Amino acid sequence: NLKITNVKTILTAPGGIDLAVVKIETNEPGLYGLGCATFTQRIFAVKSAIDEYMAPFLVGKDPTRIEDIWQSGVVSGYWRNGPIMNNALSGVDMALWDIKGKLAGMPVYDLLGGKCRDGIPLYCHTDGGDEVEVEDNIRARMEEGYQYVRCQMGMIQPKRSPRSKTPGIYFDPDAYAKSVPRLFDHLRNKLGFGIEFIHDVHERVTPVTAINLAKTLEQYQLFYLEDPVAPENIDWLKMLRQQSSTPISMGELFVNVNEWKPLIDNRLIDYIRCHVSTIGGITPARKLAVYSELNGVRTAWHGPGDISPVGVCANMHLDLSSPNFGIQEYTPMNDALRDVFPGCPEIDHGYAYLNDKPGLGIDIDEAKAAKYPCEGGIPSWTMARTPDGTASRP
Amino acid sequence: NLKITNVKTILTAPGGIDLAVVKIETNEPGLYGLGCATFTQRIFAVKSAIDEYMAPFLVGKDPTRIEDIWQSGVVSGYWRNGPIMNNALSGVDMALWDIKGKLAGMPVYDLLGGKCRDGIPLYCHTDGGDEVEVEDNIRARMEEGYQYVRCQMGMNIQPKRSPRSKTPGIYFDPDAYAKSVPRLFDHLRNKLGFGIEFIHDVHERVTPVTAINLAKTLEQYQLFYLEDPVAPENIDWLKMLRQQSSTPISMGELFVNVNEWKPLIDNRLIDYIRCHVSTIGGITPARKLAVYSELNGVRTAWHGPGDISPVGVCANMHLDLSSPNFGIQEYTPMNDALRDVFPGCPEIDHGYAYLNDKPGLGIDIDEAKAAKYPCEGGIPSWTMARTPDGTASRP
Ligand SMILES: [Cl-]
Ligand SMILES: [Cl-]
Ligand SMILES: [Cl-]
Ligand SMILES: [Cl-]
Ligand SMILES: [Cl-]
Ligand SMILES: [Cl-]
Ligand SMILES: [Cl-]
Repeated sequence: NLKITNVKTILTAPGGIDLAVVKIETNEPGLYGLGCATFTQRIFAVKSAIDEYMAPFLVGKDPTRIEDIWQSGVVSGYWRNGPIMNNALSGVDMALWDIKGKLAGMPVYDLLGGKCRDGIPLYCHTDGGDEVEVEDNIRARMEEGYQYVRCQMGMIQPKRSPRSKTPGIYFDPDAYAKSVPRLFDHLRNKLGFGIEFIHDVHERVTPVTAINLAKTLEQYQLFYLEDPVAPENIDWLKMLRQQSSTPISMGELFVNVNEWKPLIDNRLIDYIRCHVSTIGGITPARKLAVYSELNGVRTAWHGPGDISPVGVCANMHLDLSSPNFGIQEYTPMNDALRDVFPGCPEIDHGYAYLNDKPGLGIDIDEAKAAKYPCEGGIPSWTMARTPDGTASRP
Repeated sequence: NLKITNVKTILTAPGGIDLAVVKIETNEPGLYGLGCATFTQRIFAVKSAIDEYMAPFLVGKDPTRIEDIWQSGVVSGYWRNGPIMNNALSGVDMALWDIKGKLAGMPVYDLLGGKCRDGIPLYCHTDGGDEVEVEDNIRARMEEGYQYVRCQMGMNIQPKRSPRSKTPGIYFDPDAYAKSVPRLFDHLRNKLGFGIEFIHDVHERVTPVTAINLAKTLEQYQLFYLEDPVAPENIDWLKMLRQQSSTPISMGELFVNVNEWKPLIDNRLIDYIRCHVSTIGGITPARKLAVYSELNGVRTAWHGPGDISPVGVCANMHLDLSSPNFGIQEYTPMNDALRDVFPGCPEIDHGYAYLNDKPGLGIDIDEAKAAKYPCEGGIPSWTMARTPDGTASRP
C-alpha cells in the first residue's frame, strides 16, 4: 500500500554553485528518496517545473513503479526532450531509485547488476592561468594519485578585433587550435606517456578545425578529445571518423535521443558524456549505458561542479554497475557540501569508493542546506565572442 | 559475506519434454536461486557444461555480482556464443537474479523497474490436422479469452511428386505451402473478422524471395506478425524484404549471437524480437536486448514454446512486465505434473498472464517430484526436414 505523499524541491548552494535536489516522501514513516535536478543556469525554472507540475502528477502513486512513472511523466506535458524538462524528471527518477534501494536494503548499483570493478577511476581538471601553472597542477594531481587529467591551455598572438567591440568574453579559435599540439608536445616531453590526458575542445572551433586538431593530436595518445563539435554539428562526426583515430567523447550538452543515437549506432564516438540529470535520471542513463555497451562505446558521465552530491552518487552507481564504464570526471567538493550531504563518495588516490548503504547512500540535512541559498543571475562565460564580435557557442 | 556453496543441474521432463533447471545454493540457510537452462535437444550436453565447468567457476563467489559473473563466465572458456554455452550461463544468471529478488524481498520485475502494464497478453497455438480443426481451435481459444492466436496450415495445391526413391525424412513442399497461406488467411478473415490478432510462423521453411512475396501477399490480412521469414544464416535478406513489405516481422528464436540480432535492430529490419531467453544467456543479456530494442521502437516477443521450464516461463514474464516495449507473450499450456513439480506457475486468465508477487522469480522446484520424470534424450524426427527432391532443409 506504499504511496508518494510529498514532492519538494530543495535549492541550495553549499559549494557556491546553485543546486536542485528533489525529495520524495512516502506514507511509510522515515522512507524518502533523493534525486538530482541540477541544471544550475536555470535552477528556478527547474524548481517551477517540479513544484507546479511534477508534484500533482505524483502524489498518491506507487513509487515502486519507476519505469511507468518515467514513461508517463516524460510525456505528461506532451512536449518534452529539454534540459529543464529532463532535470525535473531526473529529480523524481533518481529519488525513486533511492527509495527502491532502501526498500530492498541494497545500493542502487546492486539493483542494477552489482559491482563490475573494485574502485571508480577518476580524472580531474588542472585549470591554470598559464602553461607553467597547468604543468604544476598536473604534477600536484599526480602526487595526489590522479592517473587521468584534463589538460587545457592557460586561462601565437590572437587576432586584432574591429575598432569597437560588443561586450563578451573574447576568444580566438584559430590561435587556440594552432596552439594545442604545441602544449601536448611539451607535456608529453616533460611528463611521459604513462599519465592519461584529456583535452576538451568544448565546441569552440569550426568542425574541419576540430577534425584537423584530432589528427594533429594522434601522436600524443590522448585518452580522449572532448566535444570537438557542437550538438548542432553532430553531422560532421562521420567525416572526422574517416580520418582520425584520436578517441572522441561527446555529449555533456545532449538532451535528445536523436543527438546520441546516430553517434552510438554508427560508432562515431568512443565515450558518451551526458549529464545524467539532463537526460532524465538513472532510468534513461542506464539504457544509454547499455546501448553504448553493445556498440563498444564507454561511459564518461559529466562530473563538473554543477551537479549535486546526489547526482555525483547517481553517476557512480551507474559507473560501478556498467561493464562499459570508461572514466569518471570528478570535481572536488568542499566541507560544506560533505556536511550538507552526508554519505558523499570517498575519494582516495585517484579512485572513488561508494559506501554500501541502501539506495544512493546519500542524504541531505535540510536545515544545513538552508544556510546556503541560491544566487541565480546569469553567467558571464556563456557570452563568448570571436575576434570580430560574432556570438559563438561557448 | 554471502557465497555460492553449490551449483547443480536438475534434469526433469514433467511435460514430456526434457528440461534443465540450475539450482544455486548459498551459505545463507534457505536461500537459493533457480534458473532455466533448457536447450531441450542437447539437454545432457548442457548438464555436462554446467556440472564440469560452471560449478567450479562459481563456488565461493559473491552471488550479488550478477554482471561480473556474467561477463567473466561468458568468456571463461574463451570460445562462446552458442546454444549450449548460453544455456549454461542462463541457468546461473537467472538463479542469481532469483537470489537477488529473494534478498531484496521483491519480484525480479520490481528490481528491473516495476510493473509497466496490469497483465501480460498472451498468444497460443491452434495446432490442427486440417483447416476446419484449426478454425475450431481458434474459436475455442477465442472463447477461452485469447485475443491473439497463431494460425498455421493443417498438419489446396497438391505437393510435388518426389523422385523414385526417397531418403528418410519429414517431407515438405515449400512452394505448395507458400501458395496456400494467403488462401488460409482469406478464409479465416472472412469467417472471423479483423478484431482477432493473427500470428503466422514461416519457421525458415521457404527461400528468402518466397518469404518476401508472402509478406507482401499477407499485408491485406493485417497480421500481428509474420514470424521467422528467413533462417538466421539468411538475415542478409531482410533489407530487401523491408524495402517492399509492411507486414510486421518477427525474428529470432534461433538467435545465439549479437551479430544476428544487432544489424536487424540497428537498421529496424524487424518489429519483434523472438529470442529464447535462456538460449541468449539469461535475464542479464535479454534485458539488454529488450532495452536495445526499445530505443529502436522494436518490441519483445520472447520464445514461449513447450521446451522451456516453468522457471524460464517466469523469467520471460518478469522481463515482459518490466519492459515498456513489451510486444506479446507466446504461451504453451502446462500439464498437472509441471504445476506439481514447479509451484508458483503464473495465473492464466482469459488471455492474460498474472505473475504472483513473491520475491525473486516466484517459482520453486520440488526435487523429489522432479526425479519422478527423468529425461529421455534421443533425437527429434521433425528436424530431419526434406523438400520434395530429398534435399535436407532448415526445419
Ligand atoms: Cl526545456
Ligand atoms: Cl583550452
Ligand atoms: Cl556535448
Ligand atoms: Cl554451443
Ligand atoms: Cl499454431
Ligand atoms: Cl494453427
Ligand atoms: Cl504452416
